[PDB]
Amino acid sequence: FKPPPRPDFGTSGRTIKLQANFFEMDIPKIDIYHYELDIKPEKCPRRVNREIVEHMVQHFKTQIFGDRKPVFDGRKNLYTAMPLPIGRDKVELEVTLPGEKDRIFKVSIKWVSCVSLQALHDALSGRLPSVPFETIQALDVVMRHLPSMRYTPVGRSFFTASEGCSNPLGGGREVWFGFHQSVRPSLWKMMLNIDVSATAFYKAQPVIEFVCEVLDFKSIEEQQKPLTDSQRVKFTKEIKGLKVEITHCGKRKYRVCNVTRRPASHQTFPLQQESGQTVECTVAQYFKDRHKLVLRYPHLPCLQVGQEQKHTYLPLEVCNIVAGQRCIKKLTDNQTSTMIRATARSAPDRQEEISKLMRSADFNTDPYVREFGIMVKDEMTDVTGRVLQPPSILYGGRNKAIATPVQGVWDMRNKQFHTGIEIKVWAIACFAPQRQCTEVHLKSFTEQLRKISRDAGMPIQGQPCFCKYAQGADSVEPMFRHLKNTYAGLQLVVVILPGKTPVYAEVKRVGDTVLGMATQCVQMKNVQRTTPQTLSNLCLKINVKLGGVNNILLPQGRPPVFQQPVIFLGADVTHPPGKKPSIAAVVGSMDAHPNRYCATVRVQQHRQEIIQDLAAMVRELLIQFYKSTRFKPTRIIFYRDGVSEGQFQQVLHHELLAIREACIKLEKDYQPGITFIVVQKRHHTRLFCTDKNERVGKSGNIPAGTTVDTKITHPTEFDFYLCSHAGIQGTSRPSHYHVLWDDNRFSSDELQILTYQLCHTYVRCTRSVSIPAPAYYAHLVAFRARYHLHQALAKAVQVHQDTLRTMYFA
RNA sequence: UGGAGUGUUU
Ligand SMILES: [Mg+2]
Repeated sequence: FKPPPRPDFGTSGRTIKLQANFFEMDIPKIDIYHYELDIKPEKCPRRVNREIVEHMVQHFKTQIFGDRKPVFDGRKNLYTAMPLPIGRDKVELEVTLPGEKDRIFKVSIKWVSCVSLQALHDALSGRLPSVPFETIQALDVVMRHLPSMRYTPVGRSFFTASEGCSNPLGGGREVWFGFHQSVRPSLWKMMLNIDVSATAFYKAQPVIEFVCEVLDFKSIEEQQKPLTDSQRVKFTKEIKGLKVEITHCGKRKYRVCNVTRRPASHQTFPLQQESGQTVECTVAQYFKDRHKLVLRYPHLPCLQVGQEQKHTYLPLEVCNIVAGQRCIKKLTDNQTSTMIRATARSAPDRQEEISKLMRSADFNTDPYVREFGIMVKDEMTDVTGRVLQPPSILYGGRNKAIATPVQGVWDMRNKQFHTGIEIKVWAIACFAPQRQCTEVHLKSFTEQLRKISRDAGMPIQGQPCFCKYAQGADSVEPMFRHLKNTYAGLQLVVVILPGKTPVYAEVKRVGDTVLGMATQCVQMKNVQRTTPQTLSNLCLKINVKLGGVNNILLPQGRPPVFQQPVIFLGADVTHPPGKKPSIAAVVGSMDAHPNRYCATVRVQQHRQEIIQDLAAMVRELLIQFYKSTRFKPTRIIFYRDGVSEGQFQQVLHHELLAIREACIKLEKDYQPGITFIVVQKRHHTRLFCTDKNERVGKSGNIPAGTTVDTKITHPTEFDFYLCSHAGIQGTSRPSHYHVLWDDNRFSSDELQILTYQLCHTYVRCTRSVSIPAPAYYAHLVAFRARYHLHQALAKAVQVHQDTLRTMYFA
């Protein structure tokens, strides 16, 4: 029910000086005051609500508030550093906004609470059990009140349109540069977390031009013909749900709920005439008579806004995309690459950008922050980290080599798989054009693939038993039926694909869920031109797909948790961007290495973070563990990815109980110790080497193994940061781990070391990964269920029995 | 789809 306290502080690893983007806050012990604001209408946007409260405090300067500068959260929560003359008596007041008839707003104020700040600092010293959230969020409201007025808020972030501060991405989208801000508690002090942030937005422009950027028109006049049944639906997918503003009447905002089939010249709506009889009138005709405006593009469709039942249709030429709309739809591959290139900063560069943000923010001169008597240190918090020692990786073959990770990396030169697979029969299914992928390309691809295979301990015996061409979606299952039907011991089928093709999704649906054949796809370009490293990495994926063991942790280097049988679980849920369902995935370890993992997946409610069917999922994973090892886990280690702090209790409640439920349903008195660990990549905590000498790579990031659990972590609970991976490009994201439950009384060191070692068991690469393999595999499983496409959906994701005990998701 | 890591009133 309640997260355990920090047991101790880790001492493993060599110290290292670090700086964090957490800026110390000096907070007075005063007693701040809380008021509620019932604003009528109660639906108004936060943005208007802030204007209301703005003029409301200006208008009633002498009556109510005098000279005090209160802070407003945008909804109905006002704070003051001094008591107001309200005196707990509800006071109904009036507010008038300079409108277009002007607007009138009814506002009422009342004292509701007496937030104590001294009650926070003691909680920061472990004095109290928990930390009061209402006081933390009260400070947050103070620190972001001014940013929320002068910038565009987006979650905890702030953006604007200064000097462009954006790069184009195509398709009507651009990436804006802003900054994140949050108030967070730590031991003995409150911290202000500041970071740069960049998110994708829809360019503000006329919809006509949006229709050009979407689709692909160098100029609208090139399409003087009603949009095809294809251009129309693509455009519908992009603009649906976006805000638009009128540019002809008297601006005015609307939400697009659909795009009409007909053009404006023929799209009609019922118009009631003076006499009371209703008649059908075209949008073009109505814009002629009413607004005296001949549509320039009457052959184009209309934007239906408002309720889908009502018939509010707007021509494209009178609408603009409203500025400041965060793009929440999936970005095209080319769009994300542009965003990645545009937003990647080295560690030293990002550190400076944060320092610049602090200078321009100048919190120590913000009137509202000064009003509440708060101070924000200008220097980054100093932290001592620890570089945990990596584990040794044991290989096999004849040289059974022991690799030693260096800066989060190692290779397989002069090393072979731990238990490699001997492969005799295997087919090639080249779905790419023979012209680009000629028989010479296949022969040399094969030739060099077998050379790399035998060098790694996975010898590919002889030539492929089969090698033919094909194309089309419907050509897979018939050919796959044949392949299994006519080849004894068919182990692996290599598939060649051009670029982004729908053959991949169905090649997996058939090989994973229907016939159950291990498949390995590979792009055409990686056939015409082959590299040893690419061939080597390719071999990692296919050895495990056939039950191999690429390597294992050096057994004697493991933490004592491996004394008794133990199962490691990873859990993740991937959500769509209304009818699409969420996909829950839970994987479990099936040996003591731990290397092999069995997967469970479920389709559940749209955007439900809670794993609904977790108990059933855990149950079958425990059975498979018993069937694979003939042991019953004495401990269950549960790595749960992607849960914000605001959902710890909800997930802890349902999912911790579900795990317990699966144990006792198997066996009344089976009570293994559970450890529940939330793993989070989606945060803005950033660590930088204080000494240049400790920087790693061209990015200058902290080294793999860097661990922090002292000054920026929870004042009482069991949490820590572990940057287990090597920063390649940009600035490393240190993974955060929060222990919500622990029956096994883990020490700080053993859990940190265990977590670190688990990041070295990821079989797809000879590198330490940013999260433990179980959590990573869980993400891959759910991703694979997406390519697999309520009763029918569950079976589209249900996996074939033969491929129910292998690592098909690799 | 070799891989990791980097940003997310009509
Ligand atoms: Mg997730």
